[PDB]
Parts: sequence; C-alpha cells; structure tokens
Amino acid sequence: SGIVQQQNNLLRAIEAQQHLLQLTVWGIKQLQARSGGRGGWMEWDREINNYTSLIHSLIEESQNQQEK
Repeated sequence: SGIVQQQNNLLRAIEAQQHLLQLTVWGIKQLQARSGGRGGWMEWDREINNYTSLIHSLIEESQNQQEK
C-alpha cells in the first residue's frame, strides 16, 4: 500500500538522520552522566592516546609509498 512511500523515504531517510548523529552521541553522554554515579573514566581516557601514536608512527613511517 506504500510501495512509493518507502521508495521515497529510502532516499530521504539518508539525510533525515544528520541530526540524530550528533544527538545520539550527545544523548549517550548527557544520559550516562544523568545518573548519580561516582566513577572515574578520564584516567583511561588519557593513556588510550599513548597507545594511539605509538602504533601510528610505526605504521605510517614503515609503510612508504612511491611507485608500486
């Protein structure tokens, strides 16, 4: 009964979610913190970086490109 509806919504749906992308990421934060919990997450949020650049220099610097 809505052979066209879905067809037209499929193409619109794509763009019809550009807002939810930020709201979904912000909704999880404002929500999780909505509780009266007393935990620390910042800590591990710093070290996770040290393991990020240690592997990025080994790869990028190792994998060289020119003419292959």
